[PDB]
Amino acid sequence: FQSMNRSALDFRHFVDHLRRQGDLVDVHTEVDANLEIGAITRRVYERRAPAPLFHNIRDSLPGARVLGAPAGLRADRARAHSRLALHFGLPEHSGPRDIVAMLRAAMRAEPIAPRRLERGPVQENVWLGEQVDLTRFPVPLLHEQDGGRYFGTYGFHVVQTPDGSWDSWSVGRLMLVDRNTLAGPTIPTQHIGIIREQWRRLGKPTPWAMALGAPPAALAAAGMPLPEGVSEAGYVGALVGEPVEVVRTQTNGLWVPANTEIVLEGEISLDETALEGPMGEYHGYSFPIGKPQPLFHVHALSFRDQPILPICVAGTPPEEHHTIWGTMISAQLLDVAQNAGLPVDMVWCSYEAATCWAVLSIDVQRLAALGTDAAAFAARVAETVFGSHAGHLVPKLILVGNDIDVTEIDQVVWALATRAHPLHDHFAFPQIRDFPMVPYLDAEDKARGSGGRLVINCLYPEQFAGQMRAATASFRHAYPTALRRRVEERWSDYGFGDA
Amino acid sequence: MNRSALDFRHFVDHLRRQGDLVDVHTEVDANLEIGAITRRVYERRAPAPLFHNIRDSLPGARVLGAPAGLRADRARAHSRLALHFGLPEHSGPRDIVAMLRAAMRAEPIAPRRLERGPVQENVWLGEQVDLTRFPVPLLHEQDGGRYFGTYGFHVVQTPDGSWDSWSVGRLMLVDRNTLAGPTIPTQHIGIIREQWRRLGKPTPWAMALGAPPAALAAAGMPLPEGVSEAGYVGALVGEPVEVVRTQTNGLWVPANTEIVLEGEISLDETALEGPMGEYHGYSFPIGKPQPLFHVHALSFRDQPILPICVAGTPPEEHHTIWGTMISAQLLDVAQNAGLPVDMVWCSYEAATCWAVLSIDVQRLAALGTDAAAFAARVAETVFGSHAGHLVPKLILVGNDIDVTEIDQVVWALATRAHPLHDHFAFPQIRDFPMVPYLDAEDKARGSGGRLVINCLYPEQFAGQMRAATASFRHAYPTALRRRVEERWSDYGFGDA
Ligand SMILES: Cc1cc2nc3c(=O)[nH]c(=O)nc-3n(C[C@H](O)[C@H](O)[C@H](O)COP(=O)(O)O)c2cc1C
Ligand SMILES: Cc1cc2nc3c(=O)[nH]c(=O)nc-3n(C[C@H](O)[C@H](O)[C@H](O)COP(=O)(O)O)c2cc1C
Ligand SMILES: [Mn+2]
Ligand SMILES: [Mn+2]
Ligand code: NA
Ligand code: NA
Repeated sequence: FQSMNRSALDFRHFVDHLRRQGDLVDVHTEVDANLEIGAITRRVYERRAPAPLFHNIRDSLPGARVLGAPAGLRADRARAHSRLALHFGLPEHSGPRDIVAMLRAAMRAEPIAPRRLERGPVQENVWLGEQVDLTRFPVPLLHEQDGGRYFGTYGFHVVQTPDGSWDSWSVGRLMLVDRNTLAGPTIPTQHIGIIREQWRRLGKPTPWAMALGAPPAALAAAGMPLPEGVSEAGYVGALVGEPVEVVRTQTNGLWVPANTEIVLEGEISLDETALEGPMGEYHGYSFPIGKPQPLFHVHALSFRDQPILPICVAGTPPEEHHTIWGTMISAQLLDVAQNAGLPVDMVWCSYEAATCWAVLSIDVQRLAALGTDAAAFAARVAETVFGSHAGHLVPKLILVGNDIDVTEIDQVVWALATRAHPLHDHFAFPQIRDFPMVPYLDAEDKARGSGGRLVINCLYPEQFAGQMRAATASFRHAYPTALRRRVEERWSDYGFGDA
Repeated sequence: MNRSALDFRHFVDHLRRQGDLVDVHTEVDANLEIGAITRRVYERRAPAPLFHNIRDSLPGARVLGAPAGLRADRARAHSRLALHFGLPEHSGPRDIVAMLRAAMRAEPIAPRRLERGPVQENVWLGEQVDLTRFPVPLLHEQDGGRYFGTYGFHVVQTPDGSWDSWSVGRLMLVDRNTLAGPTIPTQHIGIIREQWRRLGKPTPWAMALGAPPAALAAAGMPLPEGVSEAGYVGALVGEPVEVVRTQTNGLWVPANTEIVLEGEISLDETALEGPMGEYHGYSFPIGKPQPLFHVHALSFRDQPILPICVAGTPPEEHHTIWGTMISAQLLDVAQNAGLPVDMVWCSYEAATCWAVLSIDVQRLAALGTDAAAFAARVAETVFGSHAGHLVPKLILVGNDIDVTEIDQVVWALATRAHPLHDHFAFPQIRDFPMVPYLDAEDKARGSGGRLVINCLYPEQFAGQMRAATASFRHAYPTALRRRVEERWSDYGFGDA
């Protein structure tokens, strides 16, 4: 119980804790960062195997390690989310709802500022100027048709508004360009893109750092679409109940977590670019052609002894673009909806849907008082959700009554198949602007910048009057409470035991 | 194992030998308790329960719950279903579909008529008929009555004797020798019975309960009109089904059936039947008048086993049997019509409310068409068939995904269906009347619930694909995939 709480704030301890859970495999065989690491980890995601810690990567800095699947799922269904739950210090049986509830409580708690320290483990090794050689690290080629090797797939950028009011921590990919330059996207609706654009009106480049192997709770928050201007570091402290220990970078004054595995520092160039990508991505596809992206100059880097580089091998679910990102989006969307007065009691970005839809659980004993109907409700939800920072990331919304558990894909499918009426429940919103990464967009959607948004209504019409056409024929809903308890009571005595 | 396909009692014994059967010796109430246990068995994917000690029931009589439920062990999940066809425990949807389709291509093997058989060990005639002596369950709390037949099939015969039809249909208990159940006019029972209404006499009928599992499966299969189920079963298992004559009306039933009911379907007598939890997962509140089935005689084996199906949320036998049979029949219909379809699957999770069509991407381009035209073509062919009429929604997706895996179907629905281009409603095509989302407008018009969801990217109709799949199988060369599989144990995973 103590090991779990230290796991939230210490990546190295997090890894040791995974091993104690039996959720880590120590790979001592020599492995090739050219595709092999990426292949092993992909198979780990899809088999829901323990996270691999790679101890020996060919042609890499001696002692350097790689952690694959830092928040992959486990095969054991009772502990399937334990690796993700451990990012917040939660026990192994924690599930989606437990994680979301804790993420929301931290939103309403006052931030706990980071504790500034003079020294930290991240400073045990410092490479300055000409010592910087990113190619010495075990930088993987993650997919066969990738456009380059990716240094940052599981770290977050650290930048600061010029006025010093807003400390932004955000996860974004960074491709390896040469020994001291990286390149990665800065979509204008993400917070790095906004602050970076705050520096272009000052004639200066953006001072920048990236933390890799950062405190797991800090990494999760960096992958969370918190509202604009909100500092991620204070939300992490509030989430774990104590400040995140930080130190100053070696060359630009930004504060990064003190026990980070690897810290990069430099600046984001104002107009230099390099062809970046393509890369297998969260939607599950590898698109064929890359795009020019801003260059990240690395003036210095520091790392702990025997540094662990965590990676994410993006693709078909479930990987960290779903377990981390989708989870964080779900909790933010729940807060967005409830704050707007919408009758939503849970939101879940089904991992199986590759973070391309969110299922909203509708409190049916609140629906009647709205005096509305499917078409009006869908439009109201669309404006509210899609207009939020978190809701902008997700193109499809499914609305269903809270009689189903929206975290269970089988129940969501049951509701889609049996409740969505083909003529009445398909609400496209072609005027709402799209998130540009949605894989089914066509040339026309990309020219207008909209066309991909959808609300699928699974609320029967009578539910807007507080009624329901039929009861559910299931164990829970087709038998009286006294009989259900008797069956649950005697289950083992009938002869079933644990099955 | 092939014994199991032709012998319900051996099938039960085979399940126990597999470790897939729980013998319940605790006394249980057929009033709701048996249904509640079995419903939980479906949802937990537990072993099939055999109830030996049924309160208030005929001595020696037993009840088999979840005869075709799924198992928690994912490697053997479909073993109980597969054993209906004599297939091994690791058989999956595709193996089952392939075998059901080979059976369509073999010529039928007529049943072998015997004069004696185990089903005749006990005979009740006329006033001996007391259906209430059997462990007739009340399956759901709000059900309209107790159901004797949830896992048996009607046996009727054309007046010409050209067509012996076996069809699964529910039968509610009305009184000690009368039952009532639906005979929807598009089903084959309703067509043959309404051929008898043109004759002056009622429809002679029998129901086999605890029949040979292979016969039960076929009876739950929408084979074309005029096709005799019994001959298809023989072709499926490779040998005739042994059948004997009924004791009182000359209809022929399988010889080792657990329980055989005999009588006739009255022309115009009805009784308020239902409601009952149904395949779509819902219990609607009000019943309907349905034809009365008069039971003049019945026969059963010593210590008879009454199989039951507790309809509701998936997966139960309305999905594992019915859905599977529909999928195989739909694959045949589609391929016979020339559609470029290589697999069809009625996802159990969708409660037999949608069918996923796996599109052979290498044949699509030669059609020179597009999503709208293809969807309309698929709609006409599929919904127009006997099997396709049962399913209101079709999903078309390329065969790069495994359409039997709901996680992959969901990935495709979410990442390939464009909200503006891929939602093809067909409000003019007649509906299957049980579809739960129909409104008053559809039930008065007789149509409005049909839909085709297109998950084929537009470039696929030209034989192209916008992007490769980022997965282990599709993002790495074959040699690396082999090396990772070979050295998996060296890495430290050991069966992970
Ligand atoms: C492993 C992982 C990788 C991610 N990579 C990217 C990325 O490359 N580009 C991007 O725009 N968002 C990416 N995200 C999502 C962002 O981290 C997320 O939207 C976050 O809210 C951004 O922070 P911000 O709200 O301060 O902009 C990733 C998330 C995770 C979990
Ligand atoms: C367990 C089970 C129960 C079924 N119950 C019914 C039913 O009550 N009413 C009905 O119309 N069809 C029911 N069916 C569907 C029929 O068995 C199926 O449509 C079959 O093809 C009918 O035979 P037919 O083609 O000769 O009409 C059931 C199927 C199964 C597997
Ligand atoms: Mn932010
Ligand atoms: Mn038939
Ligand atoms: Na963030
Ligand atoms: Na049939």
